[PDB]
Amino acid sequence: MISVFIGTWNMGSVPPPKNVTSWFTSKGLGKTLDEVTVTIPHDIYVFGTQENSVGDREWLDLLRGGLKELTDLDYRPIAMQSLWNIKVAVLVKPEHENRISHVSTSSVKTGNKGAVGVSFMFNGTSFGFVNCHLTSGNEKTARRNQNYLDILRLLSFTHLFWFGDLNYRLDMDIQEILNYISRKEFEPLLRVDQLNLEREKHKVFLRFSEEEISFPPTYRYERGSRDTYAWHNVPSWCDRILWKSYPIICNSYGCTDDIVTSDHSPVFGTFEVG
Repeated sequence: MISVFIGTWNMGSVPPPKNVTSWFTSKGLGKTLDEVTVTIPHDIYVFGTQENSVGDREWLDLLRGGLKELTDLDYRPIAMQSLWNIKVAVLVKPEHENRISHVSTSSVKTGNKGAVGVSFMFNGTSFGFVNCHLTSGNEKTARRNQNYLDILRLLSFTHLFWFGDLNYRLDMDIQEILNYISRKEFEPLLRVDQLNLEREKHKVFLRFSEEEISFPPTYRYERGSRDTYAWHNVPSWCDRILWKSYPIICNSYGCTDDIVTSDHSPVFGTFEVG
């Protein structure tokens, strides 16, 4: 058993705040990490960002530096692939570099919007992580599905994790969306999330799992706070994490609410994998 943290954050083309620990520790809204397990530094940290204005060299240092402050360890980068403002990085608890083997990165571009990928071996178990940024727009669902198909075809596993700004929107007008959000009734909204719909229609992410979403749409917020959406773009769960395990436990899945540099909130996910 190992702990694989996964984070996806569309940073709205603006640098991050110097402290994003609530992202690392799965603190905020949704299925957050309990008061005890948060103190257990995870074995692998995967950081997927879109519209990331920071440079590859420095962004990795911000990540590796932030991890040391939290864990008191010097996590070891395994791979880091970037495609314009789309960047992904993988770090590992230093006491497990010998376990890693056959590290591989890849990329695919559609349009910037695309997908960066990383895969490696941990003991006799292989992993794959895909950080994407699909076509935006309320009425471009077929485009997003086709973007997913290209990535699934143009990329170069025992456990496969697909995350990023999938950009799927809600099929409901703003009046009812805000009404349901104010009551924290997300199920009526989730029933009309395009990603759920496209999965339930067996059109994309076939046999992919996603943890129950119990946090509010991560988009689109006004920069500076979380108590308000900038819907003039209906709120939507643009930023998602799905997995497909060979014939996995999800100890958390949510978003922060104290990181307010972007119009997206950071989304996190932690898993215990074999």
